[PDB]
Amino acid sequence: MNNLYRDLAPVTEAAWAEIELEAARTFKRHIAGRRVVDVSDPGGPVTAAVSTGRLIDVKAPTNGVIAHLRASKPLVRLRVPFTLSRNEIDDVERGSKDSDWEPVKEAAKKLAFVEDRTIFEGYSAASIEGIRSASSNPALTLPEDPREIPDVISQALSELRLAGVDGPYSVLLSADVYTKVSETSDHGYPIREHLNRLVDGDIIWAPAIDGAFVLTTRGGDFDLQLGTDVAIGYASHDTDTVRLYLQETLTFLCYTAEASVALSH
Amino acid sequence: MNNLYRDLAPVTEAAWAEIELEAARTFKRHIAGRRVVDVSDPGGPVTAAVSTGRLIDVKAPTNGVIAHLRASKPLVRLRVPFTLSRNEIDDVERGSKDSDWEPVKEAAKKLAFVEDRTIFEGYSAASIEGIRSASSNPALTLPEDPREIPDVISQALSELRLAGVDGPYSVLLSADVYTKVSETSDHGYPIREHLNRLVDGDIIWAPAIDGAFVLTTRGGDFDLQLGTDVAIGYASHDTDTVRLYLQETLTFLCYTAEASVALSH
Amino acid sequence: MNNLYRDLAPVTEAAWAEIELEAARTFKRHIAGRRVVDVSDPGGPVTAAVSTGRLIDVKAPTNGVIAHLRASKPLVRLRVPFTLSRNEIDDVERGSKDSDWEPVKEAAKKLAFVEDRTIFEGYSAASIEGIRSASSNPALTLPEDPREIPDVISQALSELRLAGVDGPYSVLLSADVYTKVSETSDHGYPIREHLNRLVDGDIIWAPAIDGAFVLTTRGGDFDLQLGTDVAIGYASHDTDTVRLYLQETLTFLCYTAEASVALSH
Repeated sequence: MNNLYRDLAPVTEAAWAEIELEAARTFKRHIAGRRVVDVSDPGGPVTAAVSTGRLIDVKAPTNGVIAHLRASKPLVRLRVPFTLSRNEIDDVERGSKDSDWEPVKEAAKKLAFVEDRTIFEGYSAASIEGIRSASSNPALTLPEDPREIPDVISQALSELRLAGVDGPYSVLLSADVYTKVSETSDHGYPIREHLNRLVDGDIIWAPAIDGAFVLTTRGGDFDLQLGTDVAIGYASHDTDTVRLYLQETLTFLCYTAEASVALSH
Repeated sequence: MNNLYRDLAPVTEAAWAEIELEAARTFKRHIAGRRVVDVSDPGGPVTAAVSTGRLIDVKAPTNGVIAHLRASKPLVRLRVPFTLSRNEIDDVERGSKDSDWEPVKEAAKKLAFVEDRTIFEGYSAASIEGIRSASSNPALTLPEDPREIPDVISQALSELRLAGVDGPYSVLLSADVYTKVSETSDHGYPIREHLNRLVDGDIIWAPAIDGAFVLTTRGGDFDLQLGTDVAIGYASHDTDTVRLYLQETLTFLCYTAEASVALSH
Repeated sequence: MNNLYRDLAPVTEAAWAEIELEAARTFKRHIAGRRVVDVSDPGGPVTAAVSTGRLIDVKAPTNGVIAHLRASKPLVRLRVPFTLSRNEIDDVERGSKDSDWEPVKEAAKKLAFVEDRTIFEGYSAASIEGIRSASSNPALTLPEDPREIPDVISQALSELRLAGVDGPYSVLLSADVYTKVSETSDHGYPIREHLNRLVDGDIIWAPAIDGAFVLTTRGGDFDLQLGTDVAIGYASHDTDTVRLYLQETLTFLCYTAEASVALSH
């Protein structure tokens, strides 16, 4: 067995298939970051750091010796525990199709939110700079009126053009901004369609982020490094409940500072 | 023979084909519910209940014995009798093509209305909770002005987005609401087209329901269980008329409470 | 895995084989009901109810609609927990052949007693009518003197003959009555042999029932429906003991009211 200790969990095979399906579905729906960044293959469990290729000056060991430390970025392992009713698990073999997988959905939504907020806003404790912090283009303010959203977005499209950047540009919106441009309409279309006319990429719902992000998806600018992708593991169990977790280990690198514009309220 | 006792009816083969065609056509046109919910294969005549996979605590038979009743949902058999003129039946072999099949059409419309109102509004006596009652998302009020319909509908699309739900969303409208958004026009399109721009699913005419319903059609959320699909059976006959019926047996299950928004006036 | 969670139990393979053998043996010995009634194949875990094929009038949904609920019988799941010493379990791999399986035997005897008392005396909370309650033939009183038992039994054989019933008749006795007709002797035979001469079926020891039952085993009159047969499942464990359970889910149907005579003291 492995670190998931999956065979020790009192979960049947059919219940496991339903839990895997629910977690994978809810996660994909709430991920916006993997649609725009380069996603590496999983390095594996032993992978601990990503080389940046830079060098750090250290106090010379002896006379005439020049020493340099190799710089690297550590992976962070992110774990979201959740708790399942054993009655709901037992219902699945009897043929129930409405078993309560709400904790699985909440854990997948929380893991997806962490991953997206780590990619776009950073996680300083894990030495990850967000796309918002690593952007060299000027930051823009989103207006109160949703009918004035496409104007400011177009100004962001000016900045990537002034930065000398090609590629399909894509706009990612926070859930508040996505709702505002979805529910306001002008001439038989919502403002989301007006945003769709400005770019050759995609208007992407990004419920974890704040503000908005416009960026190129030409490739090679944004890199998500995975040691291991999302997995479900077993912690402990009692007569009534099974404690499990969702787990993934990653770091994020931004190679190109001028490939994005961040917007705030 | 079977319970339809079809060979006992004084109905010719050509008349039977015309009656089957008329009933099937009028039924499909008036069904909205089967277009959005999962529809099972017919279980058969012996099928009486659907297992939910839950357990009900009962008074212990003896000391040290723990007993539980299996929970289930009963099927309901729905029968709509109708009456045909025997002269109209006899006209069909002579080559008439305008035989009065209005009672067949009224029976098919009434059966379709019952089935749709059972799926969406429930039938408490049959222990069926409607989609409106089983929805956990907040209920919305439809405005008087049809030009303000797409706004509220978009708010419903916000709620499924706040519920963490994917899939093609579909909007079902009552006949009053469908007529209101069909006959009012803005900038060369009716408001029904404005509703069509908001979703990747379908604006569906639902003449049996009240208000409106917005919901996902990703699958696995709404389940209609059929023991036997719609069939035409023979009751009795006299010199002038044949009494027949339309009959179907079903139950409805909603597994996912947050997959729908109900709207009312 | 399944709902038994059998691989989570700290029970070795040899100990499992001994426990299965002990439980199966003690159960068969104490079952009288399955020898006389029709026993269905196991429906499976999803099976929750048995259709009776009857209809229940419900308040009409709308005008001109006739509604009927399908009638059914719910299954009941019967669970008997028991507790095993872990030292006795560990003794089995070392080659012990006298490991204390008394709790397994007591659980199997209690499960068998419940099943037989449910078949013959009913379980009202599970909507099961016993054979004694569902019998339309008159009830008889068993005499105090065991030498007068065969007389009354013969009167019961008159009643099934007056009911117009064929087939091998079988007599089931309570443990008190079986002991009384076993230990009293007349002319070199116990009274049990005198009972054996009256029928072409079998004198059956039935320690769970009260009184006596005479009935035909021609088939199709008494039906035991099993969702799942007897299984051993794992609940929880500590350093000293393993808590397990015996479990079976069933209902009982009597189709033929005149196929039996019940006797009481």
